This record gives sequence, C-alpha cells and structure tokens, in this order.
Amino acid sequence: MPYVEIIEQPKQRGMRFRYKCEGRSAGSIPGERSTDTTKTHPTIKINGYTGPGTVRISLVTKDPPHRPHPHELVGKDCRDGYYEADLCPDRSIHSFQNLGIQCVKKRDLEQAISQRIQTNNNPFHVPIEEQRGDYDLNAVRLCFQVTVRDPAGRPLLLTPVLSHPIFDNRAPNTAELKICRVNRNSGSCLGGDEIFLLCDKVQKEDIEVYFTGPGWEARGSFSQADVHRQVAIVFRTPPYADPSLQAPVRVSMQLRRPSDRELSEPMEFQYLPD
Amino acid sequence: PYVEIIEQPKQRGMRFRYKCEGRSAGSIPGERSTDTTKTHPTIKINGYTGPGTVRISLVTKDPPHRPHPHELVGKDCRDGYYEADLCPDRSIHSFQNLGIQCVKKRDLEQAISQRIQTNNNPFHVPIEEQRGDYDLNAVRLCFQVTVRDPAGRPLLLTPVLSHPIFDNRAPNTAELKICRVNRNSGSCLGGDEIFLLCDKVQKEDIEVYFTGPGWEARGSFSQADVHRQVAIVFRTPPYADPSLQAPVRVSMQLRRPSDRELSEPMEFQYLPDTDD
DNA sequence: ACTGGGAACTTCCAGTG
DNA sequence: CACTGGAAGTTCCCAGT
Repeated sequence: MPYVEIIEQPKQRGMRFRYKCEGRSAGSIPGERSTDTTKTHPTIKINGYTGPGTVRISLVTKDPPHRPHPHELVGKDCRDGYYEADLCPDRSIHSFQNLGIQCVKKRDLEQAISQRIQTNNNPFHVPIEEQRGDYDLNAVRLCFQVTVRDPAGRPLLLTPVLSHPIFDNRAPNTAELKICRVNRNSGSCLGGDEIFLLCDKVQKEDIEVYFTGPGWEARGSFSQADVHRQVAIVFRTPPYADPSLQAPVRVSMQLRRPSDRELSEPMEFQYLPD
Repeated sequence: PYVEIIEQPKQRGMRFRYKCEGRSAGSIPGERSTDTTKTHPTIKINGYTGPGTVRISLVTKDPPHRPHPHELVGKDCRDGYYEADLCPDRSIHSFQNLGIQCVKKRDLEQAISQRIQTNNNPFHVPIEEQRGDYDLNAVRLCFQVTVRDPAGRPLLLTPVLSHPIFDNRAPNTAELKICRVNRNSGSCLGGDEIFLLCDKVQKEDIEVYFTGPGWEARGSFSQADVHRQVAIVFRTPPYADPSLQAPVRVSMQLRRPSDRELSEPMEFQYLPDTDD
C-alpha cells in the first residue's frame, strides 16, 4: 500500500482544554519534541504518493474500539468537529499548526453524539449499539483520513492510523506533574525528616513520593489527610538502603501516579550523618 | 415601641448553597453559638407583648439598603422571605431553620425582577438607585414587625438592620484559619524560613502578624510566594531585640489589609542566638 | 437518612509575551 | 492582545454522623 505514517506525535501533557467561552481558538497543538527553542508541530508522511486530494482529522476515544468523540476541533479549516482541508500537491510531508480542542459539556454530550452521527464523523463507522459505553473526557486520540488518485484519476482512500493519547492539564487525574517549591533539600539518611512541598494540581488518593538510586526503590510516608488542598504534601523520608552511610550522597525525588505511572520533573536530594 | 436585637447572625463561617444543592443550608447560628451551647439569632421587642406577624428580607450591605437578589429558604419561606406568627406570650423570639441560597450571574436580572414584583423593597429605594452592581459574598438581615396599637387596629414598627453575613468561598471575606506549621521556634535576628498552610487567601491581599504586649512585627515575602492561595513561604522578621538573653513569647496570626481581619492566635518562641 | 466540607466542572480574567 | 495559568464561580458528592 501507499500508506500513512506519523512522525511528530503530539505533546500528551503540557496542554489544556478550552470551552466555547474561552476564545474560539486555543492556540495550537505542539509535537512531543517541542520545547520553545526547536518548537515543532504535529506531522505526517506519505510513502507512495505526492500530489492532490484531501485530508481529514477526527477525534476518537482513547480506549477501543475507537468511537467518534463528543469534543470539537477549532481554528483553521475546521468545522463540524473536525479539520478538513485540501491536501498540498507540493510534498508528502504535512504539518498542522493552527489546532484546537474544545470540550463539550456533559449534558450536551448526547447532542454532540447525535451531530457526529449526522455528519458520518466516524472513521471506523462502528455500530450505534456499542457507541453507548462509557466516555473518557480527559483523553483524546487522532485519526487520519485521506483521498488520493490511482494512475487514472479516480479517488482512492487509505489505512487510518492512531496517535499517542492526548491529555488535559486543567484536568485533575491526568495533569502534568510538577514540583514548585520545597522546605529543605537535605536531611539525615536515617529517615525521619518531614518535608513540605508545593506543587501543580495533584489528587490525594493516587499519588506517592518516589526515590531512585543506582538500583533502589523507596516511598515516603503520609496519609490522604496530610494532603492540603491538593497542592501540598507533608511526609517522612524512608531510610536509605544503607543506614550506616558516612559521606554525602545524592539521589532523586519525584511524583508518581500508581495507575498510569507518569513522573514529574526530578529535584535533587542529598543525605547526611547525625 | 421599638425593636432591638440581643443575639446576631454569625458574620462568617457559613456557606451559601445553590438551588442545585438545596439541602436547606442547615441553619444560621447566632454570633456566640458554641458547638455545645448552639444558639440561633434572636430579637426582643420592648413596649408591647402580644399577637404578631414578622417578616425578614435581604438587603444589600451597601447603603442605600436595597433588595438583594438572594432568597431565604426553610420554614415559612417563599420568594426569598420568611413570614410567621409570633408567640404573643413573650417579647423574645428566635428563628431556627434559616437558609441563604445564591443565584447565578445571569439569573440576577430574573431575581431582581421577582423582587420588584413581590414588593420586596422594605426601604422603597427607586429603581434608579437599584442600578449598577450589588454585593454577592455579603448580605444583611432586615426585620419588619406588625402589632396592635392601643385600640386593636393594626400597627407596624420601624424595622432594623443587623451585623452583616459573609460567605466562605468568598476569598476576601471568609474565616481566616491556619492548619499546619512545619516550624514554630526560630531566630530573632531574622533569616529563618517557615512554611504555613491555610484555607483560601488572595495573593495581593494578605500579611503575617506578630504581637506581644503592644508591638507589631511583619515578615516579608514577594507575591509569587503565596502558592495557589493555601501556602506561604516567607521570612520570620527581625525581632525588637539586637541579641536576646532569655526566650520570649509572641502571638502570631494572619491579617488581611483591605478589612484588617485576624485569625486564630498561635504561640511562637525565639531562643538566644549564641551562634549563627 | 443529614451536614460539613472537599473536590470536580465551568467561566472569567489579568498579566505578559 | 493572543495565549497562559491562576483564580473565581458553579455543580457534584463523599466522606464524616
């Protein structure tokens, strides 16, 4: 097959989701390796054609089978909850740079679904029986629809492909994990130290404090009633896998999430005697 | 005959409950309502003791005292008012299942229209001085009482206003509590670092206050210190003392400058720096 | 069953490129 | 002044009794 390939996947974290009341554009979407300096945008590649036709982008649930989604895509060449333009005959390398996510309100859900049905907005034209399930309105996936030409001048339509799942930063249970301030950055190795920490949004339930050394796992101890307003954690430092020590040695302290396992920035922590 | 108040409503530590919540709102306390000696808000009327009807409505904090786009919900209440029937026996009366329920910025107009309709305006302020804006955290209580004159004809009395009532999602006007403190003994010289965790506070409206027998001390932090309005990182100030000898006791709290309010008071000790 | 309270959803907005 | 987080307003509900 002349086919469809995804190269710049999208930045799963680091983005928030905006409603009908928050500017009809919401900037654009970054690529997984975008970082302000070398700031890139999501792209695809086509192998076995370079010429005219059509490109479409729709929105599908994370977990399969992948239904259309009750959320909308807004900006350039965008309409009816997707993006439609005309493919560029120049190359077979493609970038989408004015791209938005609009989230729809949980009562407007059924309306949205109806609209999608009306459109035929469904890559994997699934039955309207299973299109009942339950919905994920944190997480969205990207699906690609393409029409080209055989060496006659018909239209020809290709295998539709999936992206890394894309997440909401205002959203609590899938927010990007950051550590903002701290109360110290070195106590004794013996463990007992109690530490005051200020962070981006975190939920008290699913959340630990995680330490890694040259092979070594420790967890530092606190109850869901030490978590003050979801942005503050108070804990006790687990002793070292070597109580005796003597020198100073330095490790890593992070925030994990037992369900998905996503890790914060790492901040440097040092261990002492007496 | 005139109407006087003996217990007030509790100025804060109460929350305002939308129509989508509507559990009542529990009830409203008096000002000196303990958890054990629970009271309610009570009024006494001096010069006549006999059959009666009494009405309470909602008027803006702001004078002129307008009608307020809010309601009172509970027993004997409807369209944002309470009307009942007095015990003619006593001149001592308290009201017990009482609620404040709040309305959604669009549905302001609707509420105001309803007030206009039901002649909720016990200071009959014209609609020219009903314009602009209102106050949404904060409402006042107005009492209108009807009696019998020396004949038996019906008579109405000059109606009175009470210490105002505030809502604790309203950042500039809730209670001011503390919750945890990593450290509560530190240097009197200054240059020692303390972490304090609290209910909601604005980041341009807040200080930190230290008091002895007549004395004010302030500890200084930039604004981008107050993290998400629950967390403060700030230095413990230089004390009234070049270098101590004994250790000395202060009271330490949270003060907000707009309205100069105070929080719980908690004990902090300074210990005589024989090294740095 | 009730409250107290705590987060989860939703809307605005000010500050800084 | 177009994004960007923070914060404020609204709804939901889970934990205490």
